[PDB]
Amino acid sequence: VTLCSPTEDDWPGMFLLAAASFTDFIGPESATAWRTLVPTDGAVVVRDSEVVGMALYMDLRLTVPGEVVLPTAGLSFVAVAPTHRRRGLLRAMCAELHRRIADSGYPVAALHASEGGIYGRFGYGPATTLHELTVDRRFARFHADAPGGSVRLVRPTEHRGEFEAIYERWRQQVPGGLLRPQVLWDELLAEAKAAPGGDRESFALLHPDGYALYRVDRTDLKLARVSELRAVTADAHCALWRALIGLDSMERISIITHPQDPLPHLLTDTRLARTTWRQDGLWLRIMNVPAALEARGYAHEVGEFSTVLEVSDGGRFALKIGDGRARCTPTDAAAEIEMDRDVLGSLYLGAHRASTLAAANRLRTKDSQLLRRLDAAFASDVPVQTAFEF
Amino acid sequence: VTLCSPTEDDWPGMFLLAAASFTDFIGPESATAWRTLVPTDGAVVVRDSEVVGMALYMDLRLTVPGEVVLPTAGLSFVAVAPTHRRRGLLRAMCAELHRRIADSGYPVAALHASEGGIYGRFGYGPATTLHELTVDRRFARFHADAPGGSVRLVRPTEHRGEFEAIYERWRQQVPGGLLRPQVLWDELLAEAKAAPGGDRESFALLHPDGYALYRVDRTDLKLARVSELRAVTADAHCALWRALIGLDSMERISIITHPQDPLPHLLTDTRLARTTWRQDGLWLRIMNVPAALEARGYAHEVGEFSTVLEVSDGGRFALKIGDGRARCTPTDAAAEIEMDRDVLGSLYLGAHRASTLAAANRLRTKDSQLLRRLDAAFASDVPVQTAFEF
Amino acid sequence: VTLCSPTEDDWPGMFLLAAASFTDFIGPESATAWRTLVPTDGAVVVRDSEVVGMALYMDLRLTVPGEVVLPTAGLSFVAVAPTHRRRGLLRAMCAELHRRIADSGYPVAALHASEGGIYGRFGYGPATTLHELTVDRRFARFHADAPGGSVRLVRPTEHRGEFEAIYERWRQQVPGGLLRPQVLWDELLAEAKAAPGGDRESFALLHPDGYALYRVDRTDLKLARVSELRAVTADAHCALWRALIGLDSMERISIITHPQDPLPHLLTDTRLARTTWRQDGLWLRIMNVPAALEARGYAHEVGEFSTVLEVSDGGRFALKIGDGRARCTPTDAAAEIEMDRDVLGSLYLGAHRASTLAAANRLRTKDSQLLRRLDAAFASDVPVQTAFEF
Amino acid sequence: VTLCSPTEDDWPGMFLLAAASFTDFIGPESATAWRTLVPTDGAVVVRDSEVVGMALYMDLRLTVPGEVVLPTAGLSFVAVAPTHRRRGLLRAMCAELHRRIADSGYPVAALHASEGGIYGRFGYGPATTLHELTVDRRFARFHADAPGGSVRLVRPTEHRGEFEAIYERWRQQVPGGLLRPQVLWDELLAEAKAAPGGDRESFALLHPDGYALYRVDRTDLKLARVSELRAVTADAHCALWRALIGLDSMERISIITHPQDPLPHLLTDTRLARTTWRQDGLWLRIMNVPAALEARGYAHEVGEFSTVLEVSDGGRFALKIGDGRARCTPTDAAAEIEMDRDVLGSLYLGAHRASTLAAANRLRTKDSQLLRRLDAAFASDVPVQTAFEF
Ligand SMILES: CCN(CC)CCC[C@@H](C)Nc1ccnc2cc(Cl)ccc12
Ligand SMILES: CCN(CC)CCC[C@@H](C)Nc1ccnc2cc(Cl)ccc12
Ligand SMILES: CCN(CC)CCC[C@@H](C)Nc1ccnc2cc(Cl)ccc12
Ligand SMILES: CCN(CC)CCC[C@@H](C)Nc1ccnc2cc(Cl)ccc12
Repeated sequence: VTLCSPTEDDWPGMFLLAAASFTDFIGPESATAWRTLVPTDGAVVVRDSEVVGMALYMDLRLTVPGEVVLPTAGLSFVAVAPTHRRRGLLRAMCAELHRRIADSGYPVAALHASEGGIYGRFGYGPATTLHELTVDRRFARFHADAPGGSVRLVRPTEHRGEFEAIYERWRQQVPGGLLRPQVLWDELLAEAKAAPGGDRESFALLHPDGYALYRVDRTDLKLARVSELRAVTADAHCALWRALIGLDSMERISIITHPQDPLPHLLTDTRLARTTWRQDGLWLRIMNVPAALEARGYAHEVGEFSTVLEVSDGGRFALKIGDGRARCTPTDAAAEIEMDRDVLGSLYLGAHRASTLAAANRLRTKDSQLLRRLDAAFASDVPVQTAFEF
Repeated sequence: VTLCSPTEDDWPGMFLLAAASFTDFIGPESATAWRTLVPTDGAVVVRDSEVVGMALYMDLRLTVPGEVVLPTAGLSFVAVAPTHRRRGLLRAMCAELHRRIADSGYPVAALHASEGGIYGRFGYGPATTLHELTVDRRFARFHADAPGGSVRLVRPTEHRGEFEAIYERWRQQVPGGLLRPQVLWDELLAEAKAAPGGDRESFALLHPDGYALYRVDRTDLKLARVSELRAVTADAHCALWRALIGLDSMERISIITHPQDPLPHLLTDTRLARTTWRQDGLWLRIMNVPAALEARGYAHEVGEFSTVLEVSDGGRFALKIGDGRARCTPTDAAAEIEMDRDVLGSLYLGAHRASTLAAANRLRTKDSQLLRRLDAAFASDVPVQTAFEF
Repeated sequence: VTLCSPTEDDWPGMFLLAAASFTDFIGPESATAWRTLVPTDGAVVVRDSEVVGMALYMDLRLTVPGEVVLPTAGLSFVAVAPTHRRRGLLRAMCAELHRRIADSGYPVAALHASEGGIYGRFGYGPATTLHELTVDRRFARFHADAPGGSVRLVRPTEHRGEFEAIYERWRQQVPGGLLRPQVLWDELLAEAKAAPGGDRESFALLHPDGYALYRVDRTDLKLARVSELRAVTADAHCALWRALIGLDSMERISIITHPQDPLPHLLTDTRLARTTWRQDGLWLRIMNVPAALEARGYAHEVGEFSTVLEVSDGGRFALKIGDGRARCTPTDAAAEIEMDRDVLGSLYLGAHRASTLAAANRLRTKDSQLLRRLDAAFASDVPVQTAFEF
Repeated sequence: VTLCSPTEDDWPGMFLLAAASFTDFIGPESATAWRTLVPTDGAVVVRDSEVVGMALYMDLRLTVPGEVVLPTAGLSFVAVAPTHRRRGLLRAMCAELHRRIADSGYPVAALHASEGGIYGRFGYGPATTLHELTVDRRFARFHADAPGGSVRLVRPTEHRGEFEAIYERWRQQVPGGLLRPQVLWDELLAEAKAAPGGDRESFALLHPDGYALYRVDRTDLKLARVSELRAVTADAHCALWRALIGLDSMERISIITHPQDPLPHLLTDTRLARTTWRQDGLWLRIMNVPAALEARGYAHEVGEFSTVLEVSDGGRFALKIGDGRARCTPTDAAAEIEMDRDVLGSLYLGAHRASTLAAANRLRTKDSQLLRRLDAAFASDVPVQTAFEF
């Protein structure tokens, strides 16, 4: 049992483990676009001879509060063979990639978790919240205050340029935003066409400042699933939902969105936009505590304050926050706040309140005023959204 | 079609309309406890002769941010006969009760809505959020950080005094908290016993600083439903959930809680606490804008600011917020913020952000800095919860 | 945390823990009949003051192969409070009752398990198999060979004497048979009547040599559930099933029976008797290995053989089996067969083959001929059935 | 309406009737491999001109107790047109094939039945039992006694040689085992690949002494279906199940196995391996009573005995069984045992006990000692399994 960077000769064994581990994984052609994002030395394999474990990271760009874009190591393609469970393979692979990621100078790593109980112990905290809304569009009426009482129905492949430009504006202005490389647009637009005994055709609704990609469900022919709605203005968001609610042959429109989606408030009956599912989205491991805390912007409303933050096995820092900026310097002064690394990841994009984590003892301080100040400072003006799964 | 305060001779016709309108309504004995809370002139009936419409309010005490307790008119028992729809009965009954409530000096009215599209147009905004969590307790393990790694299993009727004292502490410290009168404790403890072909027996878990009332579901014998968990400390909340997760004969524990319930963070897998349902809880109509805005406490973190707020048909006010206090005085100066009355009710307990309502055009300003300041100021340190339905 | 025999003052706390632990437990009146079977010193309670754990045994008579009746300690009413999990309460209660049971001279203990993963580690093996058959009686035709091509439809309470006499003959001739005391007949016949919003009335089919007790399902009005069919002859079994298949208003007849129920072979289509559920029934802990192995009869077909059997922490014995009898004497000679105590319980009534347990390594020998001889000898001529849950 | 051996010109009409009769039947390419197993004169067709009935047999090799391999006529492709029901076509086709099978010298015929009420009257008895186990693998823990606390994840098409060799060892040592010809391995490995809008890819787990072929369900993405597990040793069976329980992305693993599968005993909770389905597997018609009874081996444990067996319209025989061998000679001496031919088929591989068939009057004797001796003698040391459907 050795742990190495894979050679081109390892990739067939990796694709077998992938096919057997990931139901969404069609075959090698799938991985081609994503592999362009994996740097030299971005991958590890465990050999027993055959591949019994693998893991890699991709080079991503993640938007954080203050419209700051961080280089981000996106962990993916993580699998242990069913023959080799409880042998410490995941721990050994995560330790090696984290060493490489930290040495390469990434301030943060990120992943999407297949289960919620695995990645906490390696320092990852859930940092965005997926919120599925299902609208019974047969009853949906727009409120007198709703704007637009400008959208075209189009084939996605015919308007690639406009989708790319709208998404680029959205990903730079929204925390959780990720740069989407041309190879991932190629993939996305390939999935837009109908598959024999698979998905139905995707259509687009296109506004100058937003787009919605949607397709009728395979089996439930009265359900339209919105795969992605990117709106740069409130006017575009409202205009796009007026068009979706105009899908008169549908009973129901579902979307995976974020907890602060204003959709319900656009309707005379807010209860029509039902939360049908909630789950952790992006997970974040802070690799360098001071680089990460200094990089993000903070709420201007909270006045200047100083404290001492200890991350369990991640350092102790003098943290001063004022005028929307943090300074985070080494100290041996007594800790006023303590938390595990994963908790910091959960606070970092504003998706979870320090007060909530404190009430579960995840965050530890003896100062309730300091807790209120942390809550306010780490809050994000622009609500955190989830870009695309990787 | 006349609209009057009911005489004792009207109540049999009101109980018939009630039985036909409310599936939860067993008979006159139900209403007895609640009727002790209805003041003289708290009720209206429409006669065609028989009762075709009714509505009333109860005298309540509602906790708002800053631990301030407001006298509150609780609208309830609202029904129009199925013979008399689209005759303006609800509008006429709500106009009359609102006149009486305002003249009596109540700063706020509140209700629980049977549908989400009715009460907005009469000035009520959804002000609390019901959040059902279902835990698959067979997988639930507590996180190493969770406290208490002190609770007794008891019969509710044998510990009335301790439940009453715990709830009284909780309702004074939590926004959304409602005073519970002795007659409603009588009702609650009567519903605790098993019913022939109805609910199963309720049990209690009792801690010095919290209690949980729960009962196995009628038909799903592997589901325990927590009807009410009131915890005054984080230690009590955690200790009570350790005991609920100890119900080894159950697969699932469900509770109707609030969006900031720390339960998920107590577990090694946060995904185990699944959101299975979300809905508006308490609705709030601000009756007197200046009395209500001056009564509640505000976030100390936001520095002093002044603006001019117009409520559509509710006045225009110079609003100055600093040191956690508001002053709200008449002005004819130009409005910087405009919103309908219902929107103010939705902001008032901190359950909805001004920014979210602004993005749906419900709240209207041309100043993004003022929006951030309103969001921060109206936010509640202690998360808003829902007391009990009325 | 003390462990004691309960006084009459402990029983209210035991009934609270019972109500909270067992959904089938109506109240103290339930336990009255069963409590007549609990000997002095048959019960233990753990006090923290309130009852946080309890367990007891009843005096039973269990039929084993060879029509031999053993005094049997029936463990029941076992519960640990949800407040007191992972404190070793079950282990401490089982250790104390086992000490008392062994000292009192019981050769075997027995229980029905609420979960399949608990009792193995205390030496209990599953010893009978519950097998639910559902017949689509609309297609059921009897085979030309089936007997009876003599039964009365009766009210159970009017023929108590005849049911008692038939059951007494059946329980003495069938391994798994249990003596049913008059107080359990009182209970059974009380459950025969309809309950408001509960079970429907039970009817009986009565033959001189068998009876079937059945009732239409609460909600599925086309399903008849046979709660108990006791047939002393093949003619009675066939005659009773002809009558059940005559329930022309039903679609389906279900029964919880044993794997060798001949019902399917009575039909022209054996597939009509569908196995819809299977589960462990009675569990058996052999308390005294030599007393138990010498008491039961063995297959006459297998010729005399001798071996040395070791039970893990239960002794090593020279075991000689011939002419349907075993002699089982102390030895320090080398073990030819080894197994944990629970495995012996699983073999004891003939429900599980030594060969099957050997293939999972539960039973360990290096002699395949000895395995075939054990399989044959422990096999039961009369198939093992399950009497009634306790 | 004539009954003939088909010419090559009949096969298009046979493929039409096949397509209309068998949902599993894709087209002529399906039948190609199976047709290599049909001897000259192995097929009959009824013509009205078009094909309204067909039936054929394949040359098979079936393993019976004692590791004896019998030439076996496998009936298959049996269909009557929906236009021609109740015209005696099936009876006429079965009479003709049985004449040919008996004259060709086959001692037994076998089939898989589409319904359970058809083939009894033509002398076929159900001889193996299909037993579906579904494991909730999220709770599955191996017992301390389980072996292996050696398997590779592989693509089936890349290890054909090893699967062929393992299966050949398994089919010779297991009653119910069938020789699998190269053309059926070609078919099997063709079905291993994914189909557009059909089955997902199959994977293999490969041990030196066993293999498991499995694939994720089409629609239930948390269910893995084991299509075939062939283990020549207990160590291989346990090692393969450790790997299947390592499919961490699955909730449930299902397999169609046999009633004596030791899997449940490998787990700390035997109840986790739930029986979700049971059905007759292989059916057997004894064509030559003396050839069949003399060919199979018998239990060595039962001492020498002699009896006289009558098969209804199948002869009367002096049957002497001792030292694991039978001698079966013509007699006119009085019958001590009588049964229809189908009953003998059901006894022949040890899947059904003589005592069980006797209790339904299918087997008739006045000697209970003779019944015990038949039960013991016909029992199979190695439990009967089902090879592959034909
Ligand atoms: C956990 C399930 N998986 C892994 C295949 C899908 C995750 C989401 C999708 C868009 N990501 C992917 C889909 C397909 N191939 C890929 C190859 C690499 Cl290297 C990385 C990510 C990939
Ligand atoms: C909309 C459905 N309803 C009205 C009966 C139940 C609402 C919640 C319950 C606890 N409230 C009530 C239940 C029963 N009776 C009552 C009598 C009056 Cl005056 C007021 C409230 C009541
Ligand atoms: C595990 C679920 N339980 C325990 C109450 C029911 C088991 C089957 C039933 C017939 N047994 C019982 C039912 C009711 N009360 C009883 C009191 C005693 Cl001491 C013992 C057994 C009892
Ligand atoms: C009753 C349903 N059927 C008959 C097609 C499928 C039975 C099982 C499968 C593996 N057997 C078969 C599948 C496909 N074609 C075949 C052609 C012949 Cl001659 C015999 C058997 C065949």
